[PDB]
Amino acid sequence: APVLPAAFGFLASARTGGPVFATRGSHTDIDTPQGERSLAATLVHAPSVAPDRAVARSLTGAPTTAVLAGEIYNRDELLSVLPAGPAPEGDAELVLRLLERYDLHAFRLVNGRFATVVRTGDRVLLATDHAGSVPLYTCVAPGEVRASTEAKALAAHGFPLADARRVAGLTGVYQVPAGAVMDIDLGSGTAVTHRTWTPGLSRRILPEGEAVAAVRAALEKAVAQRVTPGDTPLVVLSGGIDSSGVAACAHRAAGELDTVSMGTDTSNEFREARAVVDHLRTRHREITIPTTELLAQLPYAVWASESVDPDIIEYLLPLTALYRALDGPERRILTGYGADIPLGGMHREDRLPALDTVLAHDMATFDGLNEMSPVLSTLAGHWTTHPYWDREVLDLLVSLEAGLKRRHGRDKWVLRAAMADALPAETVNRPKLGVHEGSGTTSSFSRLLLDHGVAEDRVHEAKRQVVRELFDLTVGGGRHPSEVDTDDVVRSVADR
Ligand SMILES: N=C(N)NCCC[C@H](NCC(=O)OP(=O)(O)OC[C@H]1O[C@@H](n2cnc3c(N)ncnc32)[C@H](O)[C@@H]1O)C(=O)O
Ligand SMILES: [Mg+2]
Ligand SMILES: [Mg+2]
Repeated sequence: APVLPAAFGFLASARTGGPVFATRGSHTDIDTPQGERSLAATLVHAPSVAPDRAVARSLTGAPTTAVLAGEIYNRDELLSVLPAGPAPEGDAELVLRLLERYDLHAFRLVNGRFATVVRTGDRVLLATDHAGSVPLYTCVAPGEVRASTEAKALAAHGFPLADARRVAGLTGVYQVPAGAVMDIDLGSGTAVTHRTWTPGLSRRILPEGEAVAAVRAALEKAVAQRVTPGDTPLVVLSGGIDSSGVAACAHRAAGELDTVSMGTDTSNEFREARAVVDHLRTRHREITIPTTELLAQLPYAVWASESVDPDIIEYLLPLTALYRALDGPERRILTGYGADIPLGGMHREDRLPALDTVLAHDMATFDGLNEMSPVLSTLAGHWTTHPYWDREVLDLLVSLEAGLKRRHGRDKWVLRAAMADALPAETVNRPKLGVHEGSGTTSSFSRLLLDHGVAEDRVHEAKRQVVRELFDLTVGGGRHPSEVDTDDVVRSVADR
């Protein structure tokens, strides 16, 4: 529903001397008071949004300009540490007020879904939220610093930056790691990176009672922060405990709930989803996308996510299509995505030792996948947020000892028990089922391959070659997905 962030993404630059995005929306070039020596930036955002709130300026320290894509959820908290009074008019101004107090350490305090770039004097700051849910890339050269929330905008011509990965194929284009802040001196072109968050490695113990309660309270608040007062949110659900947990909380926070479920002509989860829409009495809508169409949208998913990971792509393909086929006006969409990462729910492990090993490195290897990028939905005009990856909910879920994740013969137990009084028993105890499984994405994507020659002891690697190809063409090539024929790229790869 209405009330989206002041901005979805952006392209900025800071020099001593027309961007094309996947994100759909309006563009607004911000003013440049000191012109040449100011921070130039093109903002991409909803046509019904006033970019203002995403831009803030000041003279504190120096001439300072701040651009912020996304939103912050722990506003009251952040506002409580400041000299109360001149409340900022937005998140960008909020960030600026915080930077004046804690400097770059301010980002250690922010709980949100954002990406920002700030310039003060010849100093340039680049930051992401604890999870890096709003991809942020950069080209740093002595005297020139280009920032963008999409690598495709920076894929034309920087110098190597340490503590930052290079974007596949591109050269001189880096990504700002998750939960980090790059301190950049425009003069020398030097960049220092500070991490402002890192998964916890220790585990805490708690009796079922307290554990189930803390997990519920946290989730409820994570959702409360994400739902806008007034309009009814939209929840994309499966009729999994994850998205059902979220639907339950959102329903309470908004008093009403619109839901939507995706399916293909091979399989779907409409029955599991219906069992939830009926319990909660939500306004439901089932969308079925032909497997052929599903696969035909491969280049769009890779173009929006800017990822080259085959498996993640299979997870996003169904979701991406669903966002694109969504009917009606731009919505504020909540999800239950990510819940499995801190729970190892995608591994189906009954052995605590293996469960901890698995859930752990999973937390240490999510950066760079962009699975939770907002572009997956903003390419269609929809804003998405994921409450399970809220910093507070993530911290807690991650910290729980394996015996609370795998317990009583069930996985993700703690969460299942946390929602047992708001969802039907069949739902709470429904076995884990990937979006890419309950729709036949992974299976279908293996025919189109096998149906082109590639045999067994290859298939996975082949998908990896197709996905990498789509990337080079769209992200690193300037080619719109609609110009890349999936079946063509598949053919050129069905070889070796
Ligand atoms: N980096 C890692 N190591 N982890 C990767 C694994 C990530 C994992 N995502 C894959 C996964 O199995 O999805 P899964 O937990 O099934 O699916 C993800 C989320 O997508 C939405 N969703 C799923 N199926 C549908 C459907 N049919 N219609 C509408 N919305 C739907 C739901 O809101 C749900 O909470 C997850 O944790 O969400
Ligand atoms: Mg899940
Ligand atoms: Mg599922």
